[PDB]
Amino acid sequence: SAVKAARYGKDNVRVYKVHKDEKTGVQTVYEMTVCVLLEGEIETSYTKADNSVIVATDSIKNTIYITAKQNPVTPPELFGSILGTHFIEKYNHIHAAHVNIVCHRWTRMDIDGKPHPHSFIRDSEEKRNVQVDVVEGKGIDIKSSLSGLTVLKSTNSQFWGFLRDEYTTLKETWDRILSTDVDATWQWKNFSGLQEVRSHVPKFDATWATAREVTLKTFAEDNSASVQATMYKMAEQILARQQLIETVEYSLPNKHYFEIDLSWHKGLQNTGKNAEVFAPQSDPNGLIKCTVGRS
Amino acid sequence: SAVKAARYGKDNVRVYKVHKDEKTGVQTVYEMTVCVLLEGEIETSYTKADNSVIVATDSIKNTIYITAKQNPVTPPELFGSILGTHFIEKYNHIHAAHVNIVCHRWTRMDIDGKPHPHSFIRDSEEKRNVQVDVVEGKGIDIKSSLSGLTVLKSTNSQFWGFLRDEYTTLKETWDRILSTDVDATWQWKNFSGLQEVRSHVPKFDATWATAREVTLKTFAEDNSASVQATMYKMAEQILARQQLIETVEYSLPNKHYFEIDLSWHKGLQNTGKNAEVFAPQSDPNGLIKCTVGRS
Amino acid sequence: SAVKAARYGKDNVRVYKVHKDEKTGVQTVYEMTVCVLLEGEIETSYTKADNSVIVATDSIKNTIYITAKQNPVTPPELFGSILGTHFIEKYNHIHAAHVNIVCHRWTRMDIDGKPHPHSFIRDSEEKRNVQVDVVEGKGIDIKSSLSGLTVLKSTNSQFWGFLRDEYTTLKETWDRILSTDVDATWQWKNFSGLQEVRSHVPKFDATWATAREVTLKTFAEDNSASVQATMYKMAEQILARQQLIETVEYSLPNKHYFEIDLSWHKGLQNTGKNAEVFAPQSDPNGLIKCTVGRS
Amino acid sequence: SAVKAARYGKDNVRVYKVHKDEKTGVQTVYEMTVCVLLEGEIETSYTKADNSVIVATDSIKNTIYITAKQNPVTPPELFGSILGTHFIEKYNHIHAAHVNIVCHRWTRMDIDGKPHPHSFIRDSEEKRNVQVDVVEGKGIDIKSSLSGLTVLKSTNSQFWGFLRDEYTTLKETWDRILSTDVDATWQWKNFSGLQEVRSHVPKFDATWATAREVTLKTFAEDNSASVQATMYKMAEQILARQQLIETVEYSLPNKHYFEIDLSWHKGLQNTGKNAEVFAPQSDPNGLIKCTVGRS
Ligand SMILES: O=C1N=C2NC(=O)NC(=O)[C@]2(OO)N1
Ligand SMILES: O=C1N=C2NC(=O)NC(=O)[C@]2(OO)N1
Ligand SMILES: O=C1N=C2NC(=O)NC(=O)[C@]2(OO)N1
Ligand SMILES: O=C1N=C2NC(=O)NC(=O)[C@]2(OO)N1
Repeated sequence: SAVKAARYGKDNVRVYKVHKDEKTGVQTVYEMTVCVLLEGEIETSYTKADNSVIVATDSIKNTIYITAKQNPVTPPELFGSILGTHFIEKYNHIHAAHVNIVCHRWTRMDIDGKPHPHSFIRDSEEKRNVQVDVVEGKGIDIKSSLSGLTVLKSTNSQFWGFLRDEYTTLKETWDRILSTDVDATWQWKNFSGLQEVRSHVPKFDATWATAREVTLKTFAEDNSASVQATMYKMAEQILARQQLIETVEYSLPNKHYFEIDLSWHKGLQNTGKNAEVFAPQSDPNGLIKCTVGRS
Repeated sequence: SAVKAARYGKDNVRVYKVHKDEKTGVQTVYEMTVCVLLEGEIETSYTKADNSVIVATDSIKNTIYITAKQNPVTPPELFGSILGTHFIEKYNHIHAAHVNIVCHRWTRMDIDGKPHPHSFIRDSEEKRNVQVDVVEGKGIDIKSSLSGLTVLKSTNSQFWGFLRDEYTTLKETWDRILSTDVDATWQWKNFSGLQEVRSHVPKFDATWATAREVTLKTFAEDNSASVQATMYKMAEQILARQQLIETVEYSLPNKHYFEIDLSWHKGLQNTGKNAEVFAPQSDPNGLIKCTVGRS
Repeated sequence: SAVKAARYGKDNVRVYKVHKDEKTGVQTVYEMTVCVLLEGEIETSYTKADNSVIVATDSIKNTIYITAKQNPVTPPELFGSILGTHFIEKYNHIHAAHVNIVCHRWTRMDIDGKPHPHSFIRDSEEKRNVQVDVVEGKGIDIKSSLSGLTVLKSTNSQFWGFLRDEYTTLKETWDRILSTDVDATWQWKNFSGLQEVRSHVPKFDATWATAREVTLKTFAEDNSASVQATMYKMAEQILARQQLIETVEYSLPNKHYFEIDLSWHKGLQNTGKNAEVFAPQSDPNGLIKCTVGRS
Repeated sequence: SAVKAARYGKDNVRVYKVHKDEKTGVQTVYEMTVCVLLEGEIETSYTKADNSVIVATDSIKNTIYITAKQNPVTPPELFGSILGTHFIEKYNHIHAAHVNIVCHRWTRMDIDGKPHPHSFIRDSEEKRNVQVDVVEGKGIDIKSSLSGLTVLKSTNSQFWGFLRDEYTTLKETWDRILSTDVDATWQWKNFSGLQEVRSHVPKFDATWATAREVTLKTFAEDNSASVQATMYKMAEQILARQQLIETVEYSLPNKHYFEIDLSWHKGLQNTGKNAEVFAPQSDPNGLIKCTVGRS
């Protein structure tokens, strides 16, 4: 037998960083959860009890904190690139570093209509994420995403004209609820190294903001034919607004809200045009995916 | 043996309701999770297999949906009072109804700076809750709360002057992070019935808004001596602003963020005035509680 | 305003302890999560920023570990009593200690049919818990429980003869699935102090074992008229087998499994006597409670 | 722009099935959660609002239940193969079906030492899973796994000889706790279709049982040099015992249990040979992966 694939490292590393402007008093906070997994000439740790090739996961943890102390942690695409580059540069025998970062929201509070210098609210469980793969001789591959953006529209969603056969019970509808948890990922052009990543730094926040804005506006404004048709519109708009993106991926649950027929009770009308009270369904759920690129 | 206490009903009933203004096109959505547990002359269902005394939990579920169809679901204090009153009025042998409602956030989206007529975002996992106990001959007892309001301040929190003995390792501090998940409950004067609840309806939203505003402003502005001292200030302010409240309760975790000494690595300074990178601790956590009333 | 109630302490303290028999080589492990909340003459910490009255939560954490080092951690009723007694004895101004312990399963592995001396499996997420309230001048009040014991029976459950009115849609049944997550609590006679608790130590494990055995056998063997009727039988049997218990409480969800009518598809018969495939319902759920004592 | 990848279907479909032996009275239950995602000539649903190509997710759900009614649900490798084959055979334009099944434990109860005919316990949250990819013209690719198997050993784990540099603080150890949640996956030889899968049916349960037995015995008996070295031994043994497997993958967290130095308190000795009380760490955690194949 032989090792066909191996990677190892530290997961679930919680990290907070504060920036303090001593002149103005304004403080800014960042909070993340980090995973770093390494690949390289490590097979003998598995096959021969050779720990000499292992950079201890505890040391990887230390390195995450040290790197956060010595560098900006934002945008996460940059921080992940710095962190990944460190491992392949420091350790000859390590040839890839896979860095995942989940960024947690700490939005500055407004108190009596003024932004507070050092108080923050977790205004959503929505995350901003990166997956940064630094592979020796193959540059830096970055996938950026937003996830856990939970939305609902109460009308201007439709679903009709789908295939109907002996397995089909679903009624066509011209007016339904649509609710989802948005997971949207944009995949960057390969970067040659850390200089090229740095050269594009403003594009990371700008493209996240575009992706979020497009997602929300398209969801709100599209009189949706299906989840498929709506998500495609989102993806094509994001591609049109950032040429350094190669693909956009969406993964969207269809979180169903069922009508409740109450006509058995005193003739109460709660379906069709009279539908007001619905049963949110926890499971099952539709799950709709696509990856859009340029033609 | 004998039944000393018993209650039963339906838990985890998810409910959505939409309001549609046909004139303006503006739709408004409400989403809840409801629990109704009943008490009364039901002991023989337990002791004698006498199901005749059981209003089926499935029927309780139906009743929740019917009541939501026929009544406003907001404020939740009112909806819970209507729902609880129904069971003690409809069923002679039922003498108490215990209604818990968790209200989920669906905040109207702003698209290109304008409120959208039918699209919403789950802008926080913060909840607004009620616990409405309708007890025959004893009126309606309402506890209102907000929960899951997660906040952090990066300075202007202190903790010194605490007891020090042979069990103490904690260093005094004059500048630390404070983060919590706020659970705040206000307990209303007993109401005699549904007419009295209705007579105070505007006070429910107003008092929730006050509790939230006071919580946030006090957290942000108090140069905190301890969680204890800060939460007391919140409670006393809320009591001062609504005379129909009898008590205010807070339950606050102290979600610790630990300094990370990095001086073992190249003399890096990351403690005290130089502390920038911290380790958020998932557990354990301080837990600080108090109930404040009038003197 | 004034403090009507207050308690504070450390929650979510994870604790592991190992016992090593050096003669035999057999090791035994214990793992818990502990919460200790204190009450006493602490109001000035809330009202006057008086931290002198606060035993720091960090110190409470230290004390949990020290107490575990110096004492048995089993049975949890004893450990909680020792821990709670410590705080009211050590600190004049502390007058109650509220100790909650959740015990996690680490069941010894059998390898090739022989018990292994130092390897364990989490064989269930079922917990054994205690709530120990040590109140100065009022002894030690102990509630013991098992929770998260998830069971299902595929027949020999019935539900008919329940109240039927204009809110009722549920069909009577003489053969259904019954599934629940058992939460069972037995409340001990008040103990005067730690000597009396110690004097009954073997009864704690024995009564937990009885409660579990009775729960499982009654669930399996009772041709159940309702959740109410079955749980009452469990409680009365446990009371009959331990005179130092005063009450037994059950809280049982009815985790519904719905039939699926498939007759619209090629006349497939999947209801009544032909029911084989069911839809487990995540929510809502019945919730059935009772507390049984002696007559 | 163009669709580079797309798949869609129904996730989180809970399914129960009962088998009743009318002769013996013995009933046997199965419970799963199923996901089916389809690929094919579906791009126009995304690009042109063409729903004619969509087999509704609701219909996919119906099909899961119908297929469970008409076929065995065990072993899950077979059920998933039947289910996936159905979609590519029934719908000309569907060219792949991706079926994920999570099997939940319902272990028959023993009551008074005898197996009960119709009562079951969730004896572990450990799962048995399959991932069955049925791809038209490319047969059936099956990955089988066990997950959520949580174990701990209290000694006979070591970690020394790892790389030490300026990022390293971890002390070498010759005696530590090792705890993990086992996720083990075995990848089958490609099967040409459903006849070939059926021809190997007994091997599915047998290989799951082997994987579990090997995992537990190796964990318990290996005086472990590292997680890496132990997991490799597991994988090579499983490969040796089933020639129709091509690879075995493990993904193992190192769930750390930290010593607690208590020497600051009355000289208490709780480290090294005197270590009895430990602090389980919820995060971060090592994460160790490898895929082993034949040479
Ligand atoms: O039943 C279905 N209803 C749906 N709605 C939709 O927008 N697209 C689908 O493909 C569908 O996904 O959930 N299938
Ligand atoms: O160690 C402690 N640190 C704390 N901080 C605080 O504000 N009050 C406490 O009582 C304390 O709660 O967490 N105990
Ligand atoms: O609809 C109901 N079905 C039930 N079954 C039961 O055993 N008792 C109830 O009171 C019931 O609880 O779930 N209500
Ligand atoms: O600090 C470390 N300690 C570990 N133990 C181990 O068995 N292997 C590692 O590579 C290690 O993973 O957790 N890194």
